[PDB]
Amino acid sequence: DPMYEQFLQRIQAVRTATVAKDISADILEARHDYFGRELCRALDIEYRNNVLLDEIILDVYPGVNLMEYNVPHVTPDNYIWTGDMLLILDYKVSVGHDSTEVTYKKYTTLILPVMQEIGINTEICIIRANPVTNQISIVGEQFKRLFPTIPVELNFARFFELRKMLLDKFADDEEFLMMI
Repeated sequence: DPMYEQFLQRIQAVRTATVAKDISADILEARHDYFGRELCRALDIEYRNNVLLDEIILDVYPGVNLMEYNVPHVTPDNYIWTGDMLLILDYKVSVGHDSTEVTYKKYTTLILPVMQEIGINTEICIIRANPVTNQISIVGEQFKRLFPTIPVELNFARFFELRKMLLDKFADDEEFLMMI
């Protein structure tokens, strides 16, 4: 309820289409964060949210001569270091594939080349929950191996209820429905 009650209070207060756009964005990010926490709790994985690639590299290889490499400033949601391979983790909560595809191709281009230079075996993994049906889909062959079953009990209804009050409130608003 704490996170829930804060959004409710903002919705209760909000008068304008523009500020409502911010509430909607914050709710979608809170829903992302909720899935991430549950995923990591149901896999005994340490929950992190956004960790710079430099800090990943130094964590898995403290002795790297980091100043030699040009490390892109990307902040994947999480990672798993199996002592053999680095699985970069990104959480998605979407009904469709497209957000996954954008982040998959972005991380392929920006992460994997410097991880190959440094010589660290890495795989881009993206885990996505459908927020209507609760079904999980996984991109990343090796991730599917270590975790062939993910037993989470997801419940996104509260997020839907908050965003529904908002959309019902500003249902006749060009400035809001535009900032979709």
